[PDB]
Amino acid sequence: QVQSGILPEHCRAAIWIEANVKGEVDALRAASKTFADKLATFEAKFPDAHLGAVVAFGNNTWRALSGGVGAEELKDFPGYGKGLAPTTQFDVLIHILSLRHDVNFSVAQAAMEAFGDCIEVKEEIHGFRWVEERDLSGFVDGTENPAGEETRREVAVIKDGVDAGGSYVFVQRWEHNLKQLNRMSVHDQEMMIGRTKEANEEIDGDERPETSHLTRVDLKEDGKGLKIVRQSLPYGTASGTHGLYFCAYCARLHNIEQQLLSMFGDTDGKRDAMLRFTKPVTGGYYFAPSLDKLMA
Amino acid sequence: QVQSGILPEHCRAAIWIEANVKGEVDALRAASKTFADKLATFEAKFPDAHLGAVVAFGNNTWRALSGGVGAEELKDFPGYGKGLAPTTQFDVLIHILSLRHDVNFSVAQAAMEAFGDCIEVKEEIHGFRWVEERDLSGFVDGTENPAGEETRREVAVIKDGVDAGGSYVFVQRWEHNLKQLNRMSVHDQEMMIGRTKEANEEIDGDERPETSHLTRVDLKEDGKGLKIVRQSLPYGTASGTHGLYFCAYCARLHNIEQQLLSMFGDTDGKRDAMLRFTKPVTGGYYFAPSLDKLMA
Ligand code: HEM
Ligand code: HEM
Repeated sequence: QVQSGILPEHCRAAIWIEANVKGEVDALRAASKTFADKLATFEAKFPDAHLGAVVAFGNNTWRALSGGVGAEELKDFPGYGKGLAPTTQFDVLIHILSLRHDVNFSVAQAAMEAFGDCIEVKEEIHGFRWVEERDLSGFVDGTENPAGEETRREVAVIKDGVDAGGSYVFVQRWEHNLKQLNRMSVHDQEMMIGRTKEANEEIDGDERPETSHLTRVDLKEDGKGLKIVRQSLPYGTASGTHGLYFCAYCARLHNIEQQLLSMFGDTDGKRDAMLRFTKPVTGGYYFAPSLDKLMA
Repeated sequence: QVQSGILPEHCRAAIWIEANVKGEVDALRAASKTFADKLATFEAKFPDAHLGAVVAFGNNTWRALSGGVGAEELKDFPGYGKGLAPTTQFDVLIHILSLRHDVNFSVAQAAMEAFGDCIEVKEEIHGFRWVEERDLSGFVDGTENPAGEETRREVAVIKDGVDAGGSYVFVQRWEHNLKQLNRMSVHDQEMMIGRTKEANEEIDGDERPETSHLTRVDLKEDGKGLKIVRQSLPYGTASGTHGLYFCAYCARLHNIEQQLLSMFGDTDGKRDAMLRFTKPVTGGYYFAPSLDKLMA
């Protein structure tokens, strides 16, 4: 039911392909089935790679494909924080993840043979897990991510309805200014995130500024926290552009919206303290149908 | 003696940084020691990663540093064929390789901290071994590469003299047109390379055109083969620029030159059949000193 790329944990490398439709939207129908078929035999060929992939679609493109059944919450990625979080909403998102760069590249090439004549690629980002699974800033990223199979399922996978087995996807590429980050003392960095750096222990939410990243994103509704499955990975070049490619899956887009509203100032006027050294430069929302509904 | 990045076999990832000198050349001296020191501590923290690196210098840059003793064959890359092989000779080449992307990136960031104020990066290329050690063309790459330690020393590391422990380096980034390649039938591609594609069997030098790649580069002097130690890896993006980052070390730049003369029409009038689908777009010669003469 669920596409294979949502639930796996601890991937070491990933490819994200963002693209707009080229020509008639209807060509995505056969391209998606061809890629899913190739994807399947790839996964049985390389079991030790823990390969997964998900194909997701933007609002206008999915409405034409659905159509326009389900995916109520899906909409074009708006702004947040008055341009602080820009919008670069595209039509198709392909996320490939596994333990191996070489397998990911064969799958991304298979995707490009399937979708080549009906998409125009806008960015292809190669993520990699860094040493000790730390963000390039030096902080461990992903500790409080849900785990494992059953919990991640209830957070990310739609349980019933037309969109059962589906999921909502948010992708946002950040560009780190590590020079600006290494201005701050390690203590100042820890107040910015909410956890100590080398030790990755959560700082109490009263000895920690309200602008801290954890205070921004640790949100509760009806006494229950709004959870997401994060598949983010560092990306880029040492001498050039680098940062975090943020990727989140959730059964409801609402959880992701609430955290963006908090982080970028549209909830209580306060902004995430990480904006002192890094900035998002892309942003889009996508609905990932079930592997079944992908008509493959 | 020898720098750690020349001899190791079976690396899974590599980073190449080509750059020009930014400011005065003398700043390279303390930078090279600072990086090579950090290099050794990285090798100690990751002893199982087969980590190595080499810092090499262009003609003018090395002549100043040398200066100008040794590196008799060192010179600016010409290059070849009235633009058939372009030349982009820079001053500094940093090559990092190991079994791990995450380790290589940390080493690359350490190099940018040591060299960041005396170099201007022109390109940073991230190489990865592809499935079955094949080139993105689908042909296995590396088969007749010298192996292992003893033979690779004989080929790549200078034995006697003031340059003992050093090596000559050629880097050349190619861009594959895989649409134009998958034009051709398998038999056509095999006649282009000189080896069978699936089984990687060498086709006999009698059943293959003189323009075949193997015929171009399998050369002999005094009845003895002109060997090189290649460290080339695929690079790039599925939907955009991709191909082979070519990289070779040799005790004599003369072995690399003759193969270049042959491939690009200066020896037979004939040129390498691989130009039917791939093209070089960068090119530089560098001299990698011994680790000790690197003042480090
Ligand atoms: C440059 C961009 C970002 C960086 C460097 C970053 C870094 C971090 C770090 C270091 C942690 C603590 C380790 C962990 O538990 O995962 C964390 C946690 C978290 N992040 Fe991010 N983050 C970024 C963007 C975002 C965005 C845009 C969102 C949401 C839209 C988000 C959602 C979360 C959540 C929900 C947690 C877990 C909070 C908890 O329940 O403890 N992050 N992030
Ligand atoms: C896009 C460019 C290139 C591609 C795709 C490519 C690919 C290959 C392949 C598939 C082989 C046969 C497998 C092997 O034994 O390694 C090979 C062999 C070889 N290549 Fe390349 N190559 C390229 C450029 C070059 C260049 C520029 C040089 C020299 C400057 C070179 C030197 C060699 C040598 C010396 C061999 C060993 C041949 C033998 O002794 O049997 N290659 N290459």
